[PDB]
Amino acid sequence: GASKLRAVLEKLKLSRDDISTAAGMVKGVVDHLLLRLKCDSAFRGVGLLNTGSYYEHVKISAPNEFDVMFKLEVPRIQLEEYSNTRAYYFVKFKRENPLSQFLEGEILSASKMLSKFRKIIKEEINDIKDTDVIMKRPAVTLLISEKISVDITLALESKSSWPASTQEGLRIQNWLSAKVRKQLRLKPFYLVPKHAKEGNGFQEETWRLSFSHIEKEILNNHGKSKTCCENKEEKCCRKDCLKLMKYLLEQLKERFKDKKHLDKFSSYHVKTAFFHVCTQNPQDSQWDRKDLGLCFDNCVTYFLQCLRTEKLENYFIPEFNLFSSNLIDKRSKEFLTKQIEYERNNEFPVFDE
Ligand SMILES: Cc1ccc(-c2cc(C(=O)O)c3c(c2)ncn3CCc2ccccc2)c(Cl)c1
Ligand SMILES: [Zn+2]
Repeated sequence: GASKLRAVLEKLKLSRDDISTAAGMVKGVVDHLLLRLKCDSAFRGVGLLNTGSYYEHVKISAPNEFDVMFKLEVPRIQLEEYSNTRAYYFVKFKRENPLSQFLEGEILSASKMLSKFRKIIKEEINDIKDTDVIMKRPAVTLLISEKISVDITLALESKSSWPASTQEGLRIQNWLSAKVRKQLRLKPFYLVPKHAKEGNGFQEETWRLSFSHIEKEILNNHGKSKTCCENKEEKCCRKDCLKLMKYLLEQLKERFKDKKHLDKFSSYHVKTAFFHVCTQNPQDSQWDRKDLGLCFDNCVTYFLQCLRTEKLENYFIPEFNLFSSNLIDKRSKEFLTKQIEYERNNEFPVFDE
């Protein structure tokens, strides 16, 4: 039961120094790219966005896979929703500025910005032989010494009120309080470019709303009680359940690598499902450390439901379905449904030693 799960968590602790070292490699490469981008007139305002809950500038999204976000302070943004998608928007500037070279009419071109961003980085990773860095295809994906991959996301920062599509999102009122929800909604939001001809290209220059910076505000301040996990009397298992969900997905993706059925699923999906379960189970007494196995089952059952019903709401944008057929094909969701069901009904053989 829970003892198999606690053993998994104890084993995860053994790779803490591998992780810390890789995160240091990433940090060096990114600092170097940061000062070069700052030379460019378009990217003079670039900086690192703190999104990690463990390491500040670097978020780990899988073993030796790391995520980094470069933000661009961008004033006076005017948004126009693209074809009722709730998450994708055209970016204009309320009535010159450094980004003027990327305009196509009033509209800021995602693909032109991405193109110069990529070009500057690809040119720059050529030029330090202290580490070996190439570029794969997240604006850019790097590979460091053929082992550690870094996804680098460029994002516009907007200090305006959040778009109306988020009005019913971040549904934390009954768990973390309406006061906290108000404070978090005073923070900036971010727009990440979607190339006009990439993916199944819209043929438009649209940007997706991004709230990845909110994760650390909540994951490390996660209780109904303000002192949850700050003393020995208030120990919950929220963080451990999330770790186990991520590890479940990681291990399944590894086992199904022969035909890569699970390529489209990521830790973002797991995290989104996990925080929906936090909304559903707002009391700290529902996450008692002694109940690790039941709490994990709660999390897996909800993820399974999302898979079977092909529905996983964006935590911030309820009308945006992360599991829509536009984003993940039906056979992928049907396939993972079957595997998650098997693991849950058989006490997670994927965690066996
Ligand atoms: C309580 C809470 C707080 C934050 C998050 C959160 C948000 C985002 C986001 O909206 O950017 C995340 C993320 C985690 N992990 C990865 N991304 C990035 C997604 C993304 C964005 C744009 C294009 C493609 C993909 C969650 Cl689920 C819950
Ligand atoms: Zn806690």
